Amino acid sequence: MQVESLQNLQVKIRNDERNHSLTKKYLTDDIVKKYQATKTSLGGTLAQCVNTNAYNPGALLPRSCDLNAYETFRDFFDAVIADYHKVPDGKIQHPKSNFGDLKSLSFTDLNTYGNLVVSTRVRLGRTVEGFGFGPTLTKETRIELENKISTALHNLSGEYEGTYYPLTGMSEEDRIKLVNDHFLFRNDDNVLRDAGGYIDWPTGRGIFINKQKNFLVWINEEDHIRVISMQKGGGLTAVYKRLADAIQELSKSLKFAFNDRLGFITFCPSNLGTTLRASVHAKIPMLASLPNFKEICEKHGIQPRGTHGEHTESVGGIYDLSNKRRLGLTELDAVTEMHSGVRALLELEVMLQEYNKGAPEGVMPVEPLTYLAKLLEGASIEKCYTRKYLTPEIIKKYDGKRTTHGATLAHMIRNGAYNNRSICPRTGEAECYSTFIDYLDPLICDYHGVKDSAFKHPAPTFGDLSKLPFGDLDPTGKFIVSTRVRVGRSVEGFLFPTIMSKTDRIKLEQVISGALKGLTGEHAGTYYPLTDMKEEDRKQLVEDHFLFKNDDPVLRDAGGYRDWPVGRGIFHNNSKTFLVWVCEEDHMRIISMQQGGNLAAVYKRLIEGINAIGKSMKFAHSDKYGYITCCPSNLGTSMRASVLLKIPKLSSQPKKLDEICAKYMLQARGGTYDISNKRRLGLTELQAAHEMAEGVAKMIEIEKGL
Ligand SMILES: NC(=[NH2+])NCCC[C@H](N)C(=O)O
Repeated sequence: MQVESLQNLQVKIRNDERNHSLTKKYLTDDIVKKYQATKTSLGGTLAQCVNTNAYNPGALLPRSCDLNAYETFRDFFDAVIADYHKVPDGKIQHPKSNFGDLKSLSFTDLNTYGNLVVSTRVRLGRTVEGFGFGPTLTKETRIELENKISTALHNLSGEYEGTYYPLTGMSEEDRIKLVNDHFLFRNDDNVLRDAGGYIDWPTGRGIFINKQKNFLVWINEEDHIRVISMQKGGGLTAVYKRLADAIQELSKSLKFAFNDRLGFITFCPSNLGTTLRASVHAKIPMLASLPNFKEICEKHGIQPRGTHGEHTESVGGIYDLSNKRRLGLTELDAVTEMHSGVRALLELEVMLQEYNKGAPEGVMPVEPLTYLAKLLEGASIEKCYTRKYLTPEIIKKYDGKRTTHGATLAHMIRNGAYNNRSICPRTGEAECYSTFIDYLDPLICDYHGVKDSAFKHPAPTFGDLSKLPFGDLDPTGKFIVSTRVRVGRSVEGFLFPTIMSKTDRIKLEQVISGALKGLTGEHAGTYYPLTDMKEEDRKQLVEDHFLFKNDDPVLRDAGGYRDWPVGRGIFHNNSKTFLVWVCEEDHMRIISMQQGGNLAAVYKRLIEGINAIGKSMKFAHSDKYGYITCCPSNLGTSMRASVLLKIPKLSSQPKKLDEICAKYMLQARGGTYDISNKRRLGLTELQAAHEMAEGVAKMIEIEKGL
């Protein structure tokens, strides 16, 4: 196989913005310098290994010119392998092959868990010693290898008796039939093509099928041998035993390449070690729809792959689920990982299907409350409010209860269940604060340091916007880089961004954007829908650090990025001093900000904007808690006023710093600090903003003191 110089290929791979391969990561100048003239014992080069990466930027891994590539270019491949297979300290190792005690081995049938499994399949691969891969084979040696292998296959007994079909000479009718039965491989993978996989096509290649059509062998498709056992249903035990028996028998005839670092050598580094991929095709539509579906699988040792194109338009939810591990465990370990993980996932699909019977369409499905309560046990019952008030009696009372529009207690603890450092829940709608009052009210009281009162929450008390008790906290040069006040708001009648449906989001966005497009004067601006945005607008939003990404795991697992990015957007005025985020965590975050320390002007602009928006919709409001928001941490005023404060001196006596913050009820985050009022509930908007001002005024006058 003739390919470009390694240095050329490196430049191509590096200059390609679409390429994010591990090949790109580890094919360094030093690596090129070391290996650009080196040949394996079969005469292969590193250029031949990385060639496909130069032309296929989507490819993650190199391939190998022959089995000696891993040793010959070890500094490169060990780095790639350690990275891909997540090998701890680059301490790559692999145990001797062990399929287990076949006579006594037994796994439960996977269809026990809801009868969701269409089929079960286990695959392995082998390299025959003494022969190269695609780039280093000759036409003759590939055929010699094929002959060696078909002869070994012809010698399998009973169960494995069947027919060898060489590709060469195969009629097009047989070709059509065999690909229709999914027994035949084709030359249709460009990554494989550019790694030398189809040289001298179709010679030296073929397939073998037994009479029962549950055992299938590919010769020289990519690896020397790929062996596949398969059948309808969930009989993993039989599939795996059938596979194990055959390869053990074949081993008596063929010498397979193995070393105690990588295990069984394969053409692609992803399939080293056991080479084993045990899998099922399963119907798991509800599980597949969870926001952290992928993470859930990985945590159970499972890798999911979509099967789109393989089924009808109205039947998706069918996935391939396999062991995620190949290297660093035995075959028995790997199929056990598969069985255990898949069993857990199918049991979870069954639980989802049952717990969400009757729930509104488009509303986020949720795991059973008691399941999530177990995951939440990893949270500190001392710092995590979500767990602290989730008592046995609360679980018993509220399990299986829904609000009128479908919100559950399970919904609201989910973010904590899957992110144990998260300390507050995320509610599903305003009604949550009465339907689940026994959970939420003590939690709220605890978080905000308050207690049950006979009196209605104070009405919105914004103050006289022409005679405010604060002005410019820093007229002079700089203690204050910038000032900001924001509030959260929920719109009456809508489920919150956690669980709301796609149609809900679309309607919400029509209500809110309609109001925003009508704002005038200082508040006049432009709405930028995340769905229909001009790219230059998109770039500029990112430039200004006006971000709205689906990248927070806490929000994600509460469901806040579902049906992305429909109904989401950013509004701001031309000056970028008044902005609204639409449907992130709350229906709205309404924000006023500007350079300098003029809090009175930021506050005034904010209040006038809230009022203007409020003309077109009713804000969710509570006699108990004031303005209602998704997170209970942001009730009452839902107001956060803040400054970007430069205090080089005081930040270096940091506990007469963290003591002001304490006694003036401020929060600080990093001599430049972001300082904000900590209180939200139990005070008026005016007091909230005044507390920040008084606290910041103290800090500043403390600062000049040093
Ligand atoms: N046997 C194989 N086809 N291996 C290819 C695995 C794909 C690989 N992770 C890549 O993107 O390079």
